[PDB]
Amino acid sequence: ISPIFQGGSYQLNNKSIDISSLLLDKLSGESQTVVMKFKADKPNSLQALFGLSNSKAGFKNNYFSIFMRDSGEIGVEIRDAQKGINYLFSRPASLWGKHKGQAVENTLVFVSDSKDKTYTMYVNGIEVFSETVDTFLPISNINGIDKATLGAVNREGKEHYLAKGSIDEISLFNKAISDQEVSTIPLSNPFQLIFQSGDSTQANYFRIPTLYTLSSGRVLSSIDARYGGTHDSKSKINIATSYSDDNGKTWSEPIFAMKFNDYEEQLVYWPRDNKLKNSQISGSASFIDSSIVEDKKSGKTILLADVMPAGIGNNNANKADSGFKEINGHYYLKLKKNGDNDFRYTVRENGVVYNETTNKPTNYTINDKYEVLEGGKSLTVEQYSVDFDSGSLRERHNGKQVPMNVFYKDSLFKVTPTNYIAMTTSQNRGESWEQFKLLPPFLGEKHNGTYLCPGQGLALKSSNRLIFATYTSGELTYLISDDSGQTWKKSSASIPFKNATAEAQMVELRDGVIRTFFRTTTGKIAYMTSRDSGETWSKVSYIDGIQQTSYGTQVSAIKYSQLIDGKEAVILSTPNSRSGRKGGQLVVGLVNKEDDSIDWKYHYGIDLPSYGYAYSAITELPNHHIGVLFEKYDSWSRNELHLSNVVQYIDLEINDLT
Ligand SMILES: O=S(=O)(O)[C@]1(CNC2CCCCC2)C[C@@H](O)[C@@H](O)C1
Ligand SMILES: O=S(=O)(O)CCNCc1cccc(Cl)c1
Repeated sequence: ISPIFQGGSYQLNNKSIDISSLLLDKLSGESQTVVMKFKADKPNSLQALFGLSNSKAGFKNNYFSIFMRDSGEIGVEIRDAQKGINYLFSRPASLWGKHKGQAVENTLVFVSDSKDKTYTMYVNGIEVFSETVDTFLPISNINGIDKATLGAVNREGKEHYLAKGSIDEISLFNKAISDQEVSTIPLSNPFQLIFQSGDSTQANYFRIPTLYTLSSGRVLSSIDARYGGTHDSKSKINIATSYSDDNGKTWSEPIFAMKFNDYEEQLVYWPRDNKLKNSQISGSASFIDSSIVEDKKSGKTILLADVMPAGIGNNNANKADSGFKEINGHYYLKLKKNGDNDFRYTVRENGVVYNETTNKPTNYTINDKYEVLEGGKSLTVEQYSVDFDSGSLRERHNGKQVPMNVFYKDSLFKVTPTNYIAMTTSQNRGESWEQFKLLPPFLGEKHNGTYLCPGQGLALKSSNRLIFATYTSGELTYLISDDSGQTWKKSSASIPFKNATAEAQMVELRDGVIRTFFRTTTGKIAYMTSRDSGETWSKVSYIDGIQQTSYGTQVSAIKYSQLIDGKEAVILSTPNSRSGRKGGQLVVGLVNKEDDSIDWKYHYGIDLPSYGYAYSAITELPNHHIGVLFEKYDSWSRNELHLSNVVQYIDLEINDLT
């Protein structure tokens, strides 16, 4: 259908524009579609882009508006006092502000559909909310509407919610256009999606992006595919990967690097209301926090992630137990059988389930996939699905049998409810992944395992050494391999923190010299240095010029291949803010060859200081551009839980940063 109204190049400079006579008499019927292309790179705290209102004395609460906040939140109000209706629908972190220093043209599509009684909002090709109501209010059936306004709402003759920005284009339709029609609307997005709702993972949520550039020129990415909202474990979460063979322009359909099957992979719209938003899938095993490295010697790609048995996150994870029993310098995975109060079993060589009380092997073995066999026959359990049909979260059996796994709730043999690290490998650069194996414990039998630092591991340039950073209370624990990940040793480096989430990433400044940047609890990013290829580590220093919150955020970091202003350069990705996870920056640092100190010279603002930016991944693409895959929202805020399609990818060039 053709628009009933179309207009453009409106400048909103804290003064509303009246389009009443152009628009009001064109509106008819009960369904409408608003299509608006708009910029706001210096928005006011709260502003209305578009308004329909009764502007008369005593009808201040009779209006329709599309508003935004300087946080990047978008929403609408639909209000009619006589009908007793005050609808308010919105979603945080829905907008872009600036990209490469230039105001982004956001494409907004709002559908008001009387037949389905549903209001639906899209921004930049992403559905950010879809709300169905009992009593529908057509946007132009509001009692006494007499104004159509851009850049404010006229209430009782005065300008409310004054906007600063521009509307390059606005169209209205006397129809609710289909989802199909919406998808044909052209966009000017500054970003791409690698992982997204409805893709092959069937996760509606994603967190913890990684990026790594392989020797073939393929760029590889991993991520938490999170099913039970954006919650950290306990939940259901898989690790998914995707790769690009054209310098990030296009990405493959995701596959899983690590997955469990005890719960269905379901795309669920997780509740965002204050009563139900902390609902959490509580009986599923999960993975969380992945990291990637490539091994020159073998050519293999290697991916680690934390593993959690059913119902377990770092919160309720059994500290003081590694989940392994030591017997003669050998570590064996412990198991507890259905009905026993203690762990009477261990998994010995050839997965033979061994009975520690009577020292006899049993007829049970554990296969490669940590699945349980009896006399060679595969045991099964019934899969669970989740739903909110009853009004609260329900987890229930769904009729499907899946292989019985020792990380499962319904398993006859269960591992220790604590956190593990798993490793998997790919021989085809991320086209398929092997079944994972658990790493051994590194800090002793009666210590729980360390926590993987998400992002990249480090492959030293001049050797076969592979390093993955992990953290635990009081130290960074570097995992080191010189044989393609077949065996690992620890290098402990104490840090001045108890119970920090010391997420650490490394760069090799020069042969043998590793600088590690890490999250702390001080509001500053810390670093330490090894001149030892990771054998030994310096004391801890802190970076000036960048602020974090008290709780901190993951920082990603690379050593750039080309010189900048004649110097070797390091690039940091982090939010820069003492208030929240926002104000995303790439910070370019030039190395001083004399002492390996770093002058943080250029700060590139990814988007507005007020717009969200949390965990991030950065890599130098083969063409020397920079790829950034990041959480474009505040992943700490309890107001921004369970948002879809907020982990986004951008391409930058060095000149943009400087
Ligand atoms: O130097 S590596 O550590 O092997 C690595 C890639 N270097 C190429 C060099 C050639 C240009 C693209 C990047 C940097 C890490 O951030 C990973 O992306 C892997
Ligand atoms: O700073 S955040 O809260 O956004 C994310 C911190 N995740 C830490 C963690 C690691 C492994 C398992 C679990 Cl359950 C939690």
